[PDB]
Parts: sequence; C-alpha cells; structure tokens
Amino acid sequence: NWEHLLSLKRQGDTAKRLRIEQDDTRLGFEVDYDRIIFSAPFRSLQDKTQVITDFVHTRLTHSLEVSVVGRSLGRMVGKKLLEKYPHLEQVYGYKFNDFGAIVAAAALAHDIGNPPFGHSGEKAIGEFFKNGYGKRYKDSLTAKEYQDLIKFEGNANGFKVLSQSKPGAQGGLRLSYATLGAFMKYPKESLPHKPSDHIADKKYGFFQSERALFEDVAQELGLLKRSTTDDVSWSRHPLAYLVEAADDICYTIIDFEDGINLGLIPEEYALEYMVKLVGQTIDRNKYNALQETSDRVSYLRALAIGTLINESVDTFMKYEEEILAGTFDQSLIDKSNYQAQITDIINLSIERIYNSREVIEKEIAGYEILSTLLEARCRALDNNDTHYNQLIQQLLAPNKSLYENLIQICAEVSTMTDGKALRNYKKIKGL
Amino acid sequence: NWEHLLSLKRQGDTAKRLRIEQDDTRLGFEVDYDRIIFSAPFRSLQDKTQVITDFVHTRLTHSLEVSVVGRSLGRMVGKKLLEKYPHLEQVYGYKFNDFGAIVAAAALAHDIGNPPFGHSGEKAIGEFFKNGYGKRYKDSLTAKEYQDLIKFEGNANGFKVLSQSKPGAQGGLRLSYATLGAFMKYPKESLPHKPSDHIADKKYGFFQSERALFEDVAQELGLLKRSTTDDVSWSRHPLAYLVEAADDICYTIIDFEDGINLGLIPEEYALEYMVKLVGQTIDRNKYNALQETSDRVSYLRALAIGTLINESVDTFMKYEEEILAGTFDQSLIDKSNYQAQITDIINLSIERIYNSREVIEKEIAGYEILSTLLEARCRALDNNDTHYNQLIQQLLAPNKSLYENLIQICAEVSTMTDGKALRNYKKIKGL
Ligand SMILES: [Mg+2]
Ligand SMILES: [Mg+2]
Repeated sequence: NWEHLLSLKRQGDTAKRLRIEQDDTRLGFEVDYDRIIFSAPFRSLQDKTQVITDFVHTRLTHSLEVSVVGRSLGRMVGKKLLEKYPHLEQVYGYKFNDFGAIVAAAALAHDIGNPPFGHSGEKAIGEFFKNGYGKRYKDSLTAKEYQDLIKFEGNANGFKVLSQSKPGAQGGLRLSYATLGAFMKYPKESLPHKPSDHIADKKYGFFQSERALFEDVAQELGLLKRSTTDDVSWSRHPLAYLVEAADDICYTIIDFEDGINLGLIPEEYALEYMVKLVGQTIDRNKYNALQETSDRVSYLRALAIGTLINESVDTFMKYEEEILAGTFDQSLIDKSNYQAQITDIINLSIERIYNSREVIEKEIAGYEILSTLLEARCRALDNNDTHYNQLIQQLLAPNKSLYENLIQICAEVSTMTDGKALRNYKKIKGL
Repeated sequence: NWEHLLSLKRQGDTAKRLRIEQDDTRLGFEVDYDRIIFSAPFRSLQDKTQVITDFVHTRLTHSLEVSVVGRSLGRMVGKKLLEKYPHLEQVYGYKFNDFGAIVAAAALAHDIGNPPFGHSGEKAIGEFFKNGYGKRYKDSLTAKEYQDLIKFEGNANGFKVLSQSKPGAQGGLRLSYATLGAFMKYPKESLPHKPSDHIADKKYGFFQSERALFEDVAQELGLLKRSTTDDVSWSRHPLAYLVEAADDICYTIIDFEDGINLGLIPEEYALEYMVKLVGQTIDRNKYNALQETSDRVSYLRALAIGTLINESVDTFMKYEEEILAGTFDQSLIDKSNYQAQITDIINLSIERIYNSREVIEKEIAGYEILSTLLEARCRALDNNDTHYNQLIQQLLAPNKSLYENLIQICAEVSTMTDGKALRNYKKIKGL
C-alpha cells in the first residue's frame, strides 16, 4: 500500500501525521532535505574527497548531483504513480513533488556515513576487527554484533548518522519514515551474509544498534517480510530503487566525466563510449563548436544522464507491481537497454581511475591512517586510566555496552574529515 | 503585473512560453536550479573559501544554505500571493512552489561571480584600473566602460557568468527571465554612481557587456523605469527582495555561528546576542542538555533563521504593493523588529571575524595575488607577440574590442578557484 509507504511519521511521534493536514510550506518530506543540508555531517563532506583528490571533486558535490538526479526521477515517477493510483491524490492529498522530495532527500544523504578512502576504508575497518587488534572482542559480542565490525558497512553507518540519539537531540535529524525507507537499499542485518544474489542481499543496511529503529520504520511503512526468523530482513521500499538508480547513473557517467577532465581517460574515448547513450539527442555541430574539453564532456554527460533518467522511469513503471510485491530481484539499471555500454564505461573507469597509481597510493595510505586511529581508540577504551589514553580521549572523542562503544568508535572514525583523520594520525605518530 | 514578472522566457526564444503549457516534471524555474548545480562555475565554489579558510567553510556551502532559506521564503510568500491574486493560479496556472524555485535558483547563484578574498578582491581589481597599470586604458573607454573596471562589481560579474555566450553555448545557462530578474538586486548600470541612498542604488548589477541582455530581461518582465535618460535603471523585481533577505539572514546568523565554532567569538556571547531572536521558541532545558558547542550554536542558528524567515515573509506582504510599484526604498531586513539585535550581531562579526589578524593577512595577500594576475594578463593583451606573453596566454587564458577583452580578463581572474589563483601567481613569481 503506497499510502503506508508514504509515511510522514517521525521518530517518537505519538499520533499519526496525515498528508492532507500538512502545511505545504512546511511539508515533512521537504523539511527532511533542509535538515540534511544544514547538518554537521553533510557540511563535513566539504572536506572529504572522492578517490581522486583534486580539491574540485568532493563527496559534497557528488551528493548534490545525485540528489538532483533523484529529484527528477522521483518527480517523474511520482506524476505517473498519481495517474495510476488517482485516489492517492484525490483522497489522501499526495502530490508528485512529494515523491521527488523523498528520493531527493534520501539520495542527498547516501554517502553521509561512508569512511574516507572509499571501499578501502571500509575494508581497513573490517580487517582491524577480523585480524587486527580488534579480533580480541570476538568472544564478547554476538555473531551479528561482531559481523557489524568485520564487515563494517558505510550504508549502515549512514543510517546511524541520520538517526543517532544524543543528549538534547533524540532521533538525530528525525527524518520522515518514508525518507528513511527510500534510504534503505539493503533492509537486512549483517547476518546472514549474502543469503542470495538479490541486489538487496549484496550488503546490509543497519547495525545491531539501529535494529530497533528500522523495525519501527519497516512496520510503519508496511514493508514485506523476507525472513520469518530472528535474522530480520524486508523487501525494499519501492522508492529505494530510484535512490539506487540516481547513484548508479551518477557514478557511471560522472566518474567518466571526471576521469576525462583529470587526464586519466584520453579524451579521444569520450564519443566512442557515449555514442549509444547520446546518439539520438546529440547536436553534433554544437559539440564540434565547443572549444573546451570540460564543455564537451559536460554536454555528453547531460545527454547521457537525461537518457538514463527517462529510461529508468519507464523501467520502474514496467515493473511497479513486482516492486510493490517485493519480487523484483534486480536494480533498475540492470534492465537498461544500455547495460553493455554502461558496463564498458564502468570497466574503463576501474582500469583508468580506480586502478591508477595515485588512487592505489591513497588507499594504501588510508589503511594505515584508519588502522592507527582504530587501535588508538580501542586501546584507550580498554585501559582508560593511563595518562596517554586520557589524552587520546580528549583529542579524538571528548564528551555504554562494549558493542555500543565499538560501533561508536567506528562511526566516529568513519565520519572524520580527510583533514582531521590525517592530522590526528600525524600527531599519534609525531609528523 | 505578476503574470509578466513570472516570465519563463529564455534568451533567444522566438515564441512565448505559457505557464499553463509547462510539463510540471520539467518546469523552467526548477530546471534553472539544476542547471546551476551542474555548472562548472558553481562546482568551482568547492575550492573557494570565505574570508576564514578552515576547509569546512566554503562559498559552496554558504550558497547552498542561502538557496534553502530562499526556497522557504519564496514558498511562503508564493502561497500568500496566490491567496491575494487567485487568478494567477486559476487562470495562468502558477503554483506556490514556482516562487520558491525562482528565489532558490537566484539565491543559489548570488556569489557565483565574486572574486576571491571578498570585498578586498573587488577593491584590488578596481584599484588596478583606477591607479595601477590599468589606468592607461581610461581614454580608450567610455565613462561607463571605465566605471565597470574601477568599481568592478561581483554582482555584475555573476550576471555575466550566468549569461555569457560562447561558441556552441549561446546564452550561458539560459535561465528563465524571472530567475534573472530575481537575481538582479541592483538593476542599473555602473553610472551614475550611487544616485540616491535607495538600497537598489548602493551598487550596480550589470556591466556594459550585458546591458543589452538586461534590457531584454527588464522589458520582458515589465520592470518599472527609474531613469528616462541614457543611464538606464529599473525598479527591482519583487522577488529580488526575497533573494536579498535570504542573503542578509544567512550572512548575519551563520557568520556568527562560524565565528563561535572557529573560536573568534567567545561562546559566552552566544545566548546574549541571540536571546531576542530566539527567546519565545528556545527550549532552554534542551539547550542546556546539548553537550557540544557546535550543537548549541546550530540550535540557536536554526531558531534565529526561522524567526527571521517568518518575519521577512510578513514584511514582504505588508509592503507588497509598494514593492510592486517600485516605491519601497529599503530592504526587508531594514524593517525588522530585530534591527538593533541584527546590527549588534553584524558589528560583533566585523570586530571579531572580518578584522581578525588572519582575515586581514589573507586580504593583504589577495591584493598582491590579484594585482599580479591582472598586470600579467593586461601586458599580455597589449603586446601579444612576445614569447613571454604567449606563455601567459597559454597558461591563464587558452582558446574582440578593448573593453570586451578587459572585462573578460576581470571575469576570468574573478572566477579562478583559490588554488589556481595562488598557484598561477606563484609561478609568475617563481615560488
Ligand atoms: Mg554515491
Ligand atoms: Mg552571500
């Protein structure tokens, strides 16, 4: 039922929030976007680079552009959903911009919990608790608590960042449950690990510390159960497919755009890899008149993203009922008519960007930086009386169960800006 | 007439664009926002700091937050305007989110053309042509052409950045004329200089190179004439008052928030300066429970901005007819019941932030950096045959009248990222 999937509930609410009773100048879904923009975690993305460190390729700009693509996807699907289910507007008061706001807010916050250095950063945190100093806690943790650590997931840390309760601030940003549902691409716990090849089982979406929260979210949204055991799992909020397509589209096309502007990808490849995606719409005489490389590739990027947005909207509507029933097993982009071209683009980015020497060097350095901060925090946790460990406390974590302390340390190390992680690492090593 | 003020015209259009015939998933005003987000000038704000250089206080984040405040102001005024003038919706099809989109897009682009180093940067460019090397061109320029240079204005450069025609890309971002009108806080030429004490005459809003464009914009919007001579001037688009209030509100409250987080303003001053603005709404027990300084001041900031948004909306509606008639002589914030508290906040920021030693040092360094780049570009313009000047050409301006060349040099030097301006300065001096 879409009416339940479009929940305006916020954590702690004691009474229902009806869509028809909202002030449209203060609509819960749009407030969610504003709350993210002004949050300290989102602002910190100003000082967080992607794999390439050019000072003009931040995670902030990526997140902005993903939210813009998400708003467009949500608006377009929202208009068509209100055509399919007219009672949603005539009776319940939903409007097509409501769907754009939900997708836009969830897409804006997708990278908010990810550690520095990309997938290497997640992998370094996991290795610390699997084989590093952190393995000593294995026997003091449940299997699912330990799995949170050895397979630490930036998606699940984002959910924690958005919802974490603190003195004077219960519920974090207190986003609408529809937004938290659209945010949750992997609505399962850390265990069991990859039970199938379904896209929603590739990773997990919440830590044990947020299990009770997502239980409240899933029951309020009426998400369909995928497990009937104590290992909980649900079918994805339909709008999470649009959040994922926005991310897939931007990662594919914009990484390519960046690789060309940065010199990693020869410009001579631009047309060849994009011709299928832009062929019918490109004004070739306009393309040839553009004099700057950055202008030519941004034109191709806009055309390719527009093509993929329109197709993703149509794919969503073709499979809407399978998605609403939890039987859609793939991503929207997996069904694309351009899958072969998308794959060639992604593979070229892996070869020329993600496996470039500068990116490899940065990830190797990231492993040391994160491993050091985790060991410093964890030894300070185990012996908090020594003078050294008191200083580490004042520096890295000023102002609980063992698991709650360990997951908090991972969450705090993960959300450090690049500048503060390297600086603090430098001091703990004297540079 | 609001119907004309809400023009969807884009530069070069040969036929009218009726509001009632727009696809609401592709509304011209919302497209304007997206085009700015993806533009190279907006992305470059990632590498442009405000006066304080902390790496977590960019002009990008400021612009984002101003656009969020602007969207809220536009939404709220838009709803009330459609109540006052119901034919705008029933006959012409306008919706309250239309006004939010226009204000949001114009506010997002407000700082896009400003040079580095703030007002010192504008002043350094002006001094170069008034008393530096650039004074030699005085006699080759009209009075208004020369005034563009000696009083170089970041507001007018923003209009150029948004609209500048290039091979393969006529019209720049080609924003809706309503958005360009809401953008224009000073709808006059560089001469005459400050003809009155009206807020709209404090500066000017377009260079001679964009005069013909803004003439097209003002006639399409039906803006009221303020001069009947060859020195052209118009009354402000009413929505420009909301763009200005968003900027005024954010500059006042958020500079204060930054000054406290950065240590420049003692935290003990936070409540004293904000008590009048937040008194009725602050949950003092919640405030006392917040443990981090950044959390306490962001709570006060949200309360003060909400207070000022609500009041600014009411001030706009009280004076709507004077604004529509071009007889409103002040800013919206000038009529605020908190003017005295706002002034105390602004004065404390001037004393503790803008006059701090680190800010003074940066502005002094900015004068040298910009003066050097301007002299290098201008000597290369005057003698383009020498080997040195060919290298300067390849480095700073790869790929016209004397005035068009000089204003282009100012526009390009102004939009340089901090990193590229300092690096290029370093090379021209060998560091
Ligand atoms: Mg992403
Ligand atoms: Mg500003």
